[PDB]
Amino acid sequence: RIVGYYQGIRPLTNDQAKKLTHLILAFSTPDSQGNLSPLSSVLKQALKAGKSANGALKVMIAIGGGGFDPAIFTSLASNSGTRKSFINNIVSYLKTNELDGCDIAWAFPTSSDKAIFVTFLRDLKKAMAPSGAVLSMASAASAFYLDPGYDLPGIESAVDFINVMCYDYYGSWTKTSTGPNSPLFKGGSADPSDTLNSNWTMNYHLMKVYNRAKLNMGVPFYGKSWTNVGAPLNGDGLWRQLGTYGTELAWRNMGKSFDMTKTTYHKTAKTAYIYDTATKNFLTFDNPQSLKDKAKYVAEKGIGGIMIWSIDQDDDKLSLLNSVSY
Ligand SMILES: CC(=O)N[C@@H]1[C@@H](O)[C@H](O[C@@H]2O[C@H](CO)[C@@H](O[C@@H]3O[C@H](CO)[C@@H](O[C@@H]4O[C@H](CO)[C@@H](O[C@@H]5O[C@H](CO)[C@@H](O)[C@H](O)[C@H]5NC(C)=O)[C@H](O)[C@H]4NC(C)=O)[C@H](O)[C@H]3NC(C)=O)[C@H](O)[C@H]2NC(C)=O)[C@@H](CO)O[C@H]1O
Ligand SMILES: *[C@@H]1O[C@H](CO)[C@@H](O[C@@H]2O[C@H](CO)[C@@H](O)[C@H](O)[C@H]2NC(C)=O)[C@H](O)[C@H]1NC(C)=O
Repeated sequence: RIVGYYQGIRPLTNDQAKKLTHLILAFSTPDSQGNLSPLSSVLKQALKAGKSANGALKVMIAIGGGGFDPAIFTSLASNSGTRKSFINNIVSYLKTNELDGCDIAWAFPTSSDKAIFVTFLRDLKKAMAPSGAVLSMASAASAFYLDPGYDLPGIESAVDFINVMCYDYYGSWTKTSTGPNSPLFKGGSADPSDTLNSNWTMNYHLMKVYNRAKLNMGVPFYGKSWTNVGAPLNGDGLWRQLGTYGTELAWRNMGKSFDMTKTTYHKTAKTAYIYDTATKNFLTFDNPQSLKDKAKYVAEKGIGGIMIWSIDQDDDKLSLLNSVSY
């Protein structure tokens, strides 16, 4: 599988559509009653572009998302009556909007949600099964969220695949140092963390699920910046004194603001970063090399596919998607 999430940053091109097996439009959100927000114009355009260019492509709607209040999912899913009506609305929405499935993006289920989340996904799949609509969900990357909220065997028993979000390992909340948004591995002896890497997150999933073919390893087409960054903490320039958080930058916008010839490729972590000694700017990101190393890992581990957040962040020449694709 090559599962591409899509945010409406720019049109979906005919070339992109052919490189995916699944296109996940993001997002629709439910209200407190379980009514889904209408599909936006930019997302509807991508549905049409995708199906026109690739008649095998499955176009799905992601429901929820990182900005969406998880207490609304709690409310809808915990009451058997509202669960039923929410599910019926989801299935009606797929029909009305000519969609092939849906992704539940609940950020994040708590310990009180763990069992009802599984019931919701099981009951949703039952309602979707006659039409063959594809069901997926997005899963977290650290034990902090995974252990309380995610019964991975129960989830697996309901869904067609699990989109594992192996990114956002460092970010605006980080107080200790710079670090990689999405490395493949722990970065050697200077790395202060054993777990903030894609390999740890995927291994956690591999030890819990029955069939690893049901997993997709998520990869980001964006990176993150800090400014006023200082010296390495322990001899390795990936982890540097802070500094002020910048923002999340799509790949397509990085090279206009950073000199990409200064890229450092961390050979142990398999991650790309730039520290600019003239400006003290820092950029952690994924590039063609990091994605090639990640695709190789997915194949080596027998993981069922690669998920991308998000394909519209790629440049006009599809540097990132072609690296995953080729
Ligand atoms: C207090 C403290 O220190 N606590 C930490 C705790 O923070 C650590 O965990 C980390 O927490 C953060 C914040 O909760 C997590 O960051 C979330 O993670 C979400 C899942 O990865 C992520 O959403 C998914 O990923 C996409 C990219 O981030 C999202 O895209 C964004 O969507 C927006 C609309 O919804 C849009 O406006 C944005 O432009 C867009 N961004 C980009 C770059 O495209 C997307 O919504 C979502 N996709 C899906 C399929 O659901 C959140 O965006 C991200 N939040 C922020 C604010 O950046 C982070 O994942 C946690 N890390 C780990 C490893 O689990 C915790 C562990 O270190 O420790 C505690 O101590
Ligand atoms: C990828 O992650 C796995 C699991 O965390 C690592 O394998 C572990 O390696 C440690 C030594 O560092 C062993 O003590 C464990 O027994 C291993 N666990 C499993 C489940 O195999 C693996 O080394 C990581 N790969 C890289 C390149 O860092």
